[PDB]
Amino acid sequence: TNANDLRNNEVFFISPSNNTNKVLDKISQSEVKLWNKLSGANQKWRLIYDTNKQAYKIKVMDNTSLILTWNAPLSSVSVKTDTNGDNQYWYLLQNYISRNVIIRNYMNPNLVLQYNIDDTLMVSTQTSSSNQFFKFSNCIYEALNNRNCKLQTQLNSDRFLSKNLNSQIIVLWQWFDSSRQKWIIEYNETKSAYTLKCQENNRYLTWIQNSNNYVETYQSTDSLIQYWNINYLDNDASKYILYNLQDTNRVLDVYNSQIANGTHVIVDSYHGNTNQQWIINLI
Ligand SMILES: CC(=O)N[C@@H]1[C@@H](O)[C@@H](O)[C@@H](CO)O[C@H]1O
Repeated sequence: TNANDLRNNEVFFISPSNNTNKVLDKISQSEVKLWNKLSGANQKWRLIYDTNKQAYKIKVMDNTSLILTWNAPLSSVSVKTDTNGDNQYWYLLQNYISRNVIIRNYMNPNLVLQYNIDDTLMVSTQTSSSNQFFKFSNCIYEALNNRNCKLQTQLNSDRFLSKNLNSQIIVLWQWFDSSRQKWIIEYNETKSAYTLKCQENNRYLTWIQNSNNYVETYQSTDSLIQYWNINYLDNDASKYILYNLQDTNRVLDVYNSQIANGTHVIVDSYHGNTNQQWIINLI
């Protein structure tokens, strides 16, 4: 799959190459360690690419906004407040075939991240050894791919993404365990984004581009209007935003933040308010 590629603004588990069941874990306000995978937000990391530097910040997703930091001149690493220090940027360089990634410090590219036998991390000069190789797993792909899901608006604990009765228009409706409100989320390798298929009619969540900008269930198409970048909120891994591939500045949105059964769901410019936030759970 290409779902685990080192994309800007994607969120990952970062594992030692020798153990996919251990992940980089922010255990305290400053310390990181490899730990058994638990999928808490303190084990999730957002990549933020700096084009000028051709290097990334690696930000924990537990709400603290702290970033992976080499404690120069020492050999230790920590999470610290982002002060845009050169020691807070990392080159992420991938072996295309093995999928292993080297995490090399920007301030001193002689130094790479290394995991130790005792699960601690440090920086070190480069060897040929597996203790300096990491694998990246996209969190959302791991959790949601090929799963039957419900999508609740942040606006109301009992309002869900639902195909309307006797229409293709997609609306908010209270839960009644309907196949109209159940969506199979499937990653499409060609578009590098997701489709969401309504269980009731086997048609897909799709931006219908006219003055209304409603989403409807629509037949399978190659057009970008049917594909969605599902991401966590910038600093909250408990909520999602769905950006449409036809215009990635536009997102799945509840019309006028209304909560009434039948309220139109639309595609609208991103602003990040609660009517654009979705709680996705497995059925
Ligand atoms: C904060 C908020 O609700 N903004 C909504 C916007 O997201 C979109 O739904 C639009 C539809 O025309 O109406 C606005 O009031």
